[PDB]
Amino acid sequence: PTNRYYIYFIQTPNENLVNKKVLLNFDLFPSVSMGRSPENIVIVPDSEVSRKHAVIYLDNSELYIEDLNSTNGTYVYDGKQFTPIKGKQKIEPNSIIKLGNQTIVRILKEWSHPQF
Repeated sequence: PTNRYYIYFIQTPNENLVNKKVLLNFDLFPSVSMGRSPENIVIVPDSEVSRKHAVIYLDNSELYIEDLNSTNGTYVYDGKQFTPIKGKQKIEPNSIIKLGNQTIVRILKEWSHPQF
């Protein structure tokens, strides 16, 4: 209850999704699925994103992303270039992730000022 996590769309083909901040609820969804199928918790309408492309989740209070054998891959930006993620890829807040060829997102973590 102390943070809100988001997927922020830096670039993506759907004009109604680009520049949007989508809230992730890891309390209701232990893992959050991303892909072009509406079966995903976070749909990404992009022909180059696989039907089920990646999943993001919390484990031991840290964020991880995994690629679900996607066609065009999942990448993390290292400050200069994108590189393929590796199996259980730990990511930090503000990490920039490319899904396939045409969608780039930033994973946000924002302190929510809990009152306890």
